[PDB]
Amino acid sequence: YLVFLFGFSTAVVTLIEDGKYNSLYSTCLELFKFTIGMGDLEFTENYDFKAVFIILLLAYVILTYILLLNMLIALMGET
Amino acid sequence: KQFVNASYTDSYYKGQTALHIAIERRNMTLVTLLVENGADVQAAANGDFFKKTKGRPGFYFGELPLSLAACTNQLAIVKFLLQNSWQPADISARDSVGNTVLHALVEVADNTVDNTKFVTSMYNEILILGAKLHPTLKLEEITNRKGLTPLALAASSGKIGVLAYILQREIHEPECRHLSRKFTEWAYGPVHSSLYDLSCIDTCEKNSVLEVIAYSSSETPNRHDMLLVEPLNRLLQDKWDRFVKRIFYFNFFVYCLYMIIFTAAAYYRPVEGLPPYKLKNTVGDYFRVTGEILSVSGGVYFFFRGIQYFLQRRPSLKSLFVDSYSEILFFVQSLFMLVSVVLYFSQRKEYVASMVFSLAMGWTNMLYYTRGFQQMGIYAVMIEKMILRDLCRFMFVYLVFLFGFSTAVVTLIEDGKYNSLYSTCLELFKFTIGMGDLEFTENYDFKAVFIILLLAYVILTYILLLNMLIALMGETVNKIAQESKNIWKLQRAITILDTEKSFLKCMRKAFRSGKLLQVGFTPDGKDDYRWCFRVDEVNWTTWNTNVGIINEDPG
Amino acid sequence: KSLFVDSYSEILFFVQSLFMLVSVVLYFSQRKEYVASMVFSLAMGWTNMLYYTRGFQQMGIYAVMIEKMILRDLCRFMFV
Amino acid sequence: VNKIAQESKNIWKLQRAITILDTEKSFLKCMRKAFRSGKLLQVGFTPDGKDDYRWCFRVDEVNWTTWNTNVGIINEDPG
Amino acid sequence: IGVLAYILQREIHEPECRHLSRKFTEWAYGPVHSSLYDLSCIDTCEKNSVLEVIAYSSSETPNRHDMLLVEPLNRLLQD
Ligand SMILES: CCCCCCCC/C=C\CCCCCCCC(=O)OC[C@H](COP(=O)(O)OCC[N+](C)(C)C)OC(=O)CCCCCCC/C=C\CCCCCCCC
Ligand SMILES: CCCCCCCC/C=C\CCCCCCCC(=O)OC[C@H](COP(=O)(O)OCC[N+](C)(C)C)OC(=O)CCCCCCC/C=C\CCCCCCCC
Repeated sequence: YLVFLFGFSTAVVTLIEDGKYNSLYSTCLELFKFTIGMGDLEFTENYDFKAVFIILLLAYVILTYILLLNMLIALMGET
Repeated sequence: KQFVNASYTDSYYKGQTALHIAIERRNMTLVTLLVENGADVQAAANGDFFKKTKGRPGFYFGELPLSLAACTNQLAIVKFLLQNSWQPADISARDSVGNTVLHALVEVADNTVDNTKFVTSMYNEILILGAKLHPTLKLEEITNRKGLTPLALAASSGKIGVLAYILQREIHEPECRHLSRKFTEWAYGPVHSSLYDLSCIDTCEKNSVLEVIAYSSSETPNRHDMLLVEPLNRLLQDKWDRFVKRIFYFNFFVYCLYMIIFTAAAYYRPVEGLPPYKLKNTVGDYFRVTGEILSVSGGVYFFFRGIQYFLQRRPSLKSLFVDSYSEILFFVQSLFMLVSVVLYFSQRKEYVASMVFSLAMGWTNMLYYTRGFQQMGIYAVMIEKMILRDLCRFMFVYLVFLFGFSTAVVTLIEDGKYNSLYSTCLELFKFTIGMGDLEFTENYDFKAVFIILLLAYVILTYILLLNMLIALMGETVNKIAQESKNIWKLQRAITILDTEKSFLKCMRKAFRSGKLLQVGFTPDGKDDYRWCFRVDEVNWTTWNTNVGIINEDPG
Repeated sequence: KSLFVDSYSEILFFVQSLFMLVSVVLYFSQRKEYVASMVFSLAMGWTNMLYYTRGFQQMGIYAVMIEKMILRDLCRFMFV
Repeated sequence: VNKIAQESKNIWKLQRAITILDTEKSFLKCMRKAFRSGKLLQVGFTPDGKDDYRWCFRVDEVNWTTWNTNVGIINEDPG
Repeated sequence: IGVLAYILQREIHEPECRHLSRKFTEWAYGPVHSSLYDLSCIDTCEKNSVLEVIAYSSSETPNRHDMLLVEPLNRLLQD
């Protein structure tokens, strides 16, 4: 999960142009919020190519929230 | 002659002879009578009914009476044909496709207990008889039209039982024990040291067993299970622990450095407009240009390694998108990098989009190196299986439901911000991640219809489908432990073979074991060395047999 | 008794058609409630695509499992 | 989910059988090609000397144990 | 289900009474033999065929989901 979070957060922060969320820490926190049921999906607009932003966010959400956490529940059940 | 040798002329039964019919019916007396009157024992049944699979009906047995008798479990008839006083059968004869009796025996194997026992027993009997009659003949070294020996044919066809029998073959009969592939070097009390012949296992220059199994197509019946046969697992572990672990660790370190440099270079991209960007005179600018050069170099390297793979392995366009997922992923990342460079030098801003896609793919590609550690590798295999089955079914059904309910809701809405399909789709998707509003708009009539639609969608997706996905994931996880372990082992075998084929710089130390005498001498007085692999075993029951030991003064 | 314990797809398709026809009737009576009936019909029609999962083994068994979940677990949970 | 694998498979098979029967009963436009198998002699003749055809369905089987019984075979020159 | 399975695969090897059987052996070459299944009154009888009776049976029939597993029926439906 940490590998995936760092990769997608670096991609998103690279896409962002300027503003409050042009820092690695801020974007990392914004993306971690998705894990605890508080993700925004529209936390910033300082970019071009809104499609790239939404595609990145959706891919991260599908890979982590919908797959990894439920798989963790299943593996815990096995153990 | 011309009466006891008459044969069918129809293309379906072309080549059939009365000897074949007598052999099939399991009649020894009739076979002897026919052979006495000059029946030819080299008659070939070339009819279409005797082909392997072309046409649904048929039974392939090698087309020769000896092969027919062997494949039908008639030991007495086989022996009679081999050592008759009228016309002895040729043990080294090949059929149209070049398959001998052993090739046909491998072909008729189907991985069942009774069939496996029959085939292995008949193989052993034929080998012993051939050694007795012609001690100078190498039956197992004869290749067919495809250029495969019986061992290679068994390995490439998924005949796990025959492969297991061959690799651990032990013959304790003097004057014929040179045919064995497993030997006992010494035995002291309960512990004995065994030697496994590795000829044609890890290096044959045509097709070794390891290469054949590792690079087999996705349709091979038992590709993931064939590496569990005794010697192969230990051999692969030995190669790993001797050089491949260290080469793999170095590769992982280099990839980590490359990704760190790429991330740093992309983080500090200038924001001025319309690249290319002029080089300022500062240390930071020089570092940022160096990083961008290194990233492009890595992208080019991965692009060329993908091209080289696609050329060397030649995927059949079905193994392309059902096997080799990592090759495709790395190639696509390199493609994004190169497209980004091209856009950058055309004065386009879309190079940033391509670059961020490349960066995300590169960071997710680190999961490839989990292979090399058992627990993480099996975890990654399980992740792959989850994605391939459970997430794919769930996503299909969920997308259908989401689109249907979003179209209904947007149709109900009258005007405003949410009168677009994209906006309503996003609003309804927010419910999946725990952020649904339930009151995000009021631009409608019939509030009851709006709330009913939202509640129905919530119940159908959030409360049912996601929890059902968790349950199905639990079932799948429960059912795939051994399969995932075997797949991880095959992945590591492929890594080991690739490293061996393309060693780090120049050191070809990848040699199996010691060069030893294991049976002393062939039927001729000359002595033989075989390149054996040593395995130590401890046994307490059956305290002492110590037959056939090669060497005194153990140790 | 087989009407409401068997034949679920027949009833679902029939109810969707009923919503469509009621929508038409309301439309020609100068009523705005035709929109409500139409959106109900649209949602039912999109969810009815799950019928065609039969014809593929894995998706068909997945749909059967969904039906069983709805019939037992969701019904007890929803009551309580 | 753990307890209903076989039941779900059987229910899916019954659903597909119902679909097949419905399609047969009401074919697409006019082509009634929905005939089972070939028209063959299987026992030769009834107790009376007359011969009988039955509309049989062919299934091929491979068996290795009990190598050869070959009793009651209808037809020579197999294939 | 037991009676149905017995009837559909009935094989009588006694001469002068084997015309009563519903399963036959067309030919046998070595380990592979071809079997013929009588399909009379199975997929079309104009009164009530076995397939129609099972498919359109009421929900109270004891083994409606399991009766299609009897040997010939599954292969016939797949064909
Ligand atoms: C400049 C460069 C241009 C390139 C642009 C492309 C960039 C995108 C990045 C990568 C794309 C390439 C990588 C994909 C390779 C092919 C994968 C595939 O296609 O493999 C199909 C599988 C085949 O193997 P199999 O069937 O036997 O699997 C079971 C396996 N067994 C039974 C053997 C165990 O078949 C299946 O079923 C799986 C079918 C789908 C698999 C993918 C994931 C499905 C799961 C969830 C989808 C989530 C996103 C959906 C979209 C949502 C948006 C709102
Ligand atoms: C203009 C047109 C006008 C028409 C307007 C109507 C539109 C609405 C759309 C469709 C309605 C028709 C479709 C319903 C057909 C009857 C379904 C039913 O009724 O089947 C009752 C079942 C009987 O089969 P069974 O008992 O043997 O099931 C176990 C099965 N076995 C044991 C055999 C395996 O009996 C049960 O137990 C299940 C009892 C309830 C089943 C439904 C779902 C229950 C689960 C969750 C409810 C979630 C919503 C609750 C409301 C929340 C609002 C806040």
